[PDB]
Order: sequence, then structure tokens, then C-alpha cells
Amino acid sequence: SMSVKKPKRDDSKDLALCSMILTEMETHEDAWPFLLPVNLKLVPGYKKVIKKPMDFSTIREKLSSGQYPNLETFALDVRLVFDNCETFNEDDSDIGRAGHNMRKYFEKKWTDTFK
Repeated sequence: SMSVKKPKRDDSKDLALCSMILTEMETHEDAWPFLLPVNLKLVPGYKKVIKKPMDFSTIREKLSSGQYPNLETFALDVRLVFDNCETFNEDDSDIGRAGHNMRKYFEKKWTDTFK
């Protein structure tokens, strides 16, 4: 509270480490559904159903331009990618499986890096 602070957790490496994680995700073989924004002209249903589209390119641009105030807002956008994928795609489709695999991959790198 006022003039009473918890000890300072060192955040100075967070940007670099989120960038490394994101590089790892961009280079995964199963990243292909997630590399660019879903084309809203060519994918019926996507625009109306998925209220907050998110993709790795958009996260990379946000990361590069200071639009994440902290590492939790970065993790929220990554998880949004996989949450959107589960909303729109059957678990037993190639895209649906890709999204599960990517989520698993991310969450391990997240825990190993920060927890």
C-alpha cells in the first residue's frame, strides 16, 4: 500500500526473454497456422465468431514497438492465439492439433523461463 512495497522482482530481461520464446514459437514446424492474421475475406465465419483475432506476426510487431506493458500482457496474447484456434477448429483437425501442440510448447518454455 502507500509507502509499503513488496521486494523488486527483476524484470529487466523480460523483453529479451519474451522475444526468444516468440522466436522459438515462430520456428516450430506446427506454427504455420499462426504466423499471419487469418484472412477475414477468405475464411467464412472468422470475422463474426472470433472477437479478438491474434497471430504471431501481430504479437512480434507489438513486442517490437513497446505495446506490451509487462510479461503477463504478452502471455495473454499468446494464449489468445490458441484459445481462438480451439474456438474455431475441431481438436481432430490438423490446425486443431497444431494449436494444442503449440500451447503445450509455449507453456513449458514459459514455466521454465519465468517460474
